[PDB]
Amino acid sequence: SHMISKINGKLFADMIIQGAQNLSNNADLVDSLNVYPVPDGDTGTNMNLTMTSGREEVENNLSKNIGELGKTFSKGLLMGARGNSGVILSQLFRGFCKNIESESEINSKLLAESFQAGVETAYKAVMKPVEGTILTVAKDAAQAAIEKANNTEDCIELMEYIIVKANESLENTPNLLAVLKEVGVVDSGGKGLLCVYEGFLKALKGEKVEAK
Ligand SMILES: Nc1ncnc2c1ncn2[C@@H]1O[C@H](COP(=O)(O)OP(=O)(O)O)[C@@H](O)[C@H]1O
Ligand SMILES: [Mg+2]
Ligand SMILES: [Mg+2]
Repeated sequence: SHMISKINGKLFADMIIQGAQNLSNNADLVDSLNVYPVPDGDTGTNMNLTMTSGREEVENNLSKNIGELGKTFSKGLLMGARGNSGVILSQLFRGFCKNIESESEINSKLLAESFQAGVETAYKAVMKPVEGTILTVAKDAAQAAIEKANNTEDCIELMEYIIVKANESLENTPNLLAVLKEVGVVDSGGKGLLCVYEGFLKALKGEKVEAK
């Protein structure tokens, strides 16, 4: 009754919009977690402003064609990327959207492959990648996506599993990055990414994030 076998451009737009709203609602929390590389209190603000730049382009130029919608989202992120986290987020989504540029809709396997493509783009963009960060969480989420999509057609079930595994990775970040364990926090960039992913899931279920 509620399975998602294909994601068109409007469903992707909904994922973007609900992910952006969920991040906005949690931006102050994500800011306060920020300790790496400097505790300058801005991860949530940076990611929120970057995501908002993408969301605004999407809201003004919707399409049934997921590839075209992805081009619109990607351009918005890339012209408004703020801070280390916003730049990395924009590169994750640049690679994700490039992977689907020629599609009108995608299935669960192409969704998983697009997460992986985003990870590859983001790691290549960062000259000195550090583990325990948004890169680690994205990498572990994408590996989970590939494994699960191999026998899961339903994108809701797939995204639920991605979130379980992304949360496990996020909770493991202090075991990779010393300052996180010393201060007693998880990685702020990774937390912001989880906020986006949890909005993706709401949209796949046809639900909306309540605006704080
Ligand atoms: N070298 C790096 N490798 C991977 N992720 C990084 C790196 N540097 C920063 N990050 C990510 O960026 C987050 C901090 O984002 P942000 O506060 O926007 O950065 P800044 O304020 O230093 O520009 C970190 O929690 C981490 O997820
Ligand atoms: Mg900063
Ligand atoms: Mg910061």
